[PDB]
Amino acid sequence: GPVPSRARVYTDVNTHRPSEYWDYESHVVEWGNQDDYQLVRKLGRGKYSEVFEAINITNNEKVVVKILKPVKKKKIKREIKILENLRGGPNIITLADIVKDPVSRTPALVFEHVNNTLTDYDIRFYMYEILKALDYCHSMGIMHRDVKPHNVMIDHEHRKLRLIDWGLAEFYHPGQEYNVRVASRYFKGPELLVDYQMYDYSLDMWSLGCMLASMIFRKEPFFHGHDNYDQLVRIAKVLGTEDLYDYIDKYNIELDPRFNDILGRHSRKRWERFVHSENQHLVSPEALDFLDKLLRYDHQSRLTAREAMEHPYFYTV
Amino acid sequence: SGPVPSRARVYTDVNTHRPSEYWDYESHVVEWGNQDDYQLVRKLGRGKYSEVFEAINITNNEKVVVKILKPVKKKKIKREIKILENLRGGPNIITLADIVKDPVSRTPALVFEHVNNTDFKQLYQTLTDYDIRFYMYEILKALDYCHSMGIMHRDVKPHNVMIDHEHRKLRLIDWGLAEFYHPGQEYNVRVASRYFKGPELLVDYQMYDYSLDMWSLGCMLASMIFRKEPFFHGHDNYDQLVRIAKVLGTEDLYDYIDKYNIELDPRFNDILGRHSRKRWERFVHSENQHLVSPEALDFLDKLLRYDHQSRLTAREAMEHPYFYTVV
Ligand SMILES: CCc1ccccc1-c1ccc(CNCCc2nc3cc(Cl)c(Cl)cc3[nH]2)cc1Cl
Repeated sequence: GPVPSRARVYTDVNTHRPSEYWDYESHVVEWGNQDDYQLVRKLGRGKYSEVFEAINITNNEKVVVKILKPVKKKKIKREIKILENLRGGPNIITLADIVKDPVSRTPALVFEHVNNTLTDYDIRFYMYEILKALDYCHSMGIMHRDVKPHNVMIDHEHRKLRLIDWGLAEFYHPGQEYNVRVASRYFKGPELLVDYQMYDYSLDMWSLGCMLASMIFRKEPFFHGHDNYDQLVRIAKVLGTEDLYDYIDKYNIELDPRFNDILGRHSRKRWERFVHSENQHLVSPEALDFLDKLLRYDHQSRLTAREAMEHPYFYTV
Repeated sequence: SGPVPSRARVYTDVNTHRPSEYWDYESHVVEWGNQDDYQLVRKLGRGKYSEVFEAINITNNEKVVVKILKPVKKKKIKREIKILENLRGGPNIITLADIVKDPVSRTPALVFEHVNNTDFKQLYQTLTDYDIRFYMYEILKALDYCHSMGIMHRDVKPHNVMIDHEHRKLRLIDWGLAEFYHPGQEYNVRVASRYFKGPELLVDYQMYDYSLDMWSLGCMLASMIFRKEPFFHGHDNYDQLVRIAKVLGTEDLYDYIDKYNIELDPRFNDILGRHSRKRWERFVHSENQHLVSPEALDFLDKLLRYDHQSRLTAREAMEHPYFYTVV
């Protein structure tokens, strides 16, 4: 079978905490009355959720209400426990309340309102704001597992950032085998794509690297896969096939036969080739060195959030 | 021309503004699962038309509580289930987990979350002023929630409050007497347990509301802070009003009946007498002085009022100085 792996940072943070912290299945959720919130308008719709702008009638404050389609109760307990553990943390969305409408009885989460609205400095600034949230949640023993631009809200007028949608987040336990059907296709780490289950917080750093590459190069998404197998091929077209085989061999990973006719052979490309007239004002040696240190096949060889915060790319923030 | 009408000062029209599916429990369709998934372990207690068992959910090896109902009134079972379903998941409300029937007996059974009830007597000896403020606040969270949901419990008493002291967890149980509040509705006064019956029930004033629960909570608070169980020890429902009048006085009882044009039952004529209004300080003794304070007495005085409209609502009670020391 596959070779075991563990996180280089915050490895045992949950092991040293009582089970009440991480045993979300045993968490008792107490649903308040949704009558204290008046729904104003529909903001958007997700896979098993509808998001509304609302007003808290007790204090006249605008909030956001996420009405969840309860397809999996254990998953709702997980998201609430994680939101409660992280409540008030730097750049983490604030869970304000947990309520149910008296008639429908549909689970609803109430969040702080974010008025969601670039230069080389703006990218360094906001990348540092995301790192504050990631180093915090990793220190809290939590992997987000769905880092992407849609899950990052920015109020640019107030230079405020929030990391949202904790629905795929999980608690990190060393040696635990996790479900690889996480994150969104363009941001899926190589470990998920090859079915390597013993992954960690480093999955989030790969996704952050995909975001940085798209911003500095103005190429959205950076790795444009059309399916999960193809997604690995798009990565291999940049990182090369030699280092992919070194990765699978290091961890004794069995490659799925679906990769046989599509993977091919690819050279490792240099980051400088993605620089063009339209993006050169956002690119620098420091930006490329930092990106190269995030986008690595081997999950263990990527910068941790703490390490990334010490990179020369952030000397100006 | 009869009694003066009355309505709740809070959550008055919460059911009026909801579709009938919410409160029309007679029309609620109950689906009963297979009780075979639960193995009964031991009998916990027995009530009037119910037997309570500790049981084990065989699908997950978790302890649960099974309440087997003697189906003497089907409408009442529908009422209890609809209320439990409406309140499910609310703060400190017992959680209805399942509704089942044994394949052979076909007897209605409700499955609840398990509460590890610490023995009260052991707790009673060691209870502190802080613990009483803490647990009283926990009951108020449950009452403000159920009143906001348009429901009166109508059977608030210590036997219906389960506390796991080790985990500082409290649950309000036995929703069998609970009812939906509709303004102007005349309710049956034969509810609540004798010692906890509000004056409205005792004088046969039918148009009562959520404030009935606040009187019963006041009876519990008085028994805890003064270590006098029960506080108002009536021997029958008429004598129960006399016990209250021996504390609250007869002057304010006549003001209450006059405000609502209530006709006092002739059975009170030879037993009520005349009684002065007592100071709450008179119930303080060496055995209970560590649980009493000016704030505790001011709060008690504001719950134990004849006039149901004059009592603090649950939300008002939560703002009282007595709770300044609780989170
Ligand atoms: C500090 C607590 C307090 C403050 C103010 C007023 C009263 C009390 C109080 C005093 C005692 C109790 C304990 N009630 C337990 C009743 C009970 N235990 C049960 C155990 C079982 Cl198994 C069953 Cl079936 C029913 C049960 N009902 C609850 C309470 Cl809430």
